[PDB]
Amino acid sequence: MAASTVHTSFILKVLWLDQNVAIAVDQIVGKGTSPLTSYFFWPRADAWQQLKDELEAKHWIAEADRINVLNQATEVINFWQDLKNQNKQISMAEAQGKFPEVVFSGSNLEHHHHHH
Repeated sequence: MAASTVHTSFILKVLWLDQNVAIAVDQIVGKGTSPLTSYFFWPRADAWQQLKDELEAKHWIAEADRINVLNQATEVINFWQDLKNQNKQISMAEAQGKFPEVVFSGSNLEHHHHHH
């Protein structure tokens, strides 16, 4: 069969908390997306480190891809840290204006029980 090479791109998600923030990446599959990594809660846990660690463990990820999502993830973390010190009290929408490709979410439902 004449099979072509597809690029499984990766999308960054950010769960925004009151005094915390979590990050989680998905893989773009032929029929949509699939949860690649779970929400790592920064700064309580080493979010960025565990995120890249997952990407380094998943050896089917390319350098360009992992570095890209790590760059924007770093910007989200620096953005958050910037807010925590200045108490800017900005809105979720204002963060969306900064990160157009990043999917933000809220802790409305249970993410403590591992089903994602």
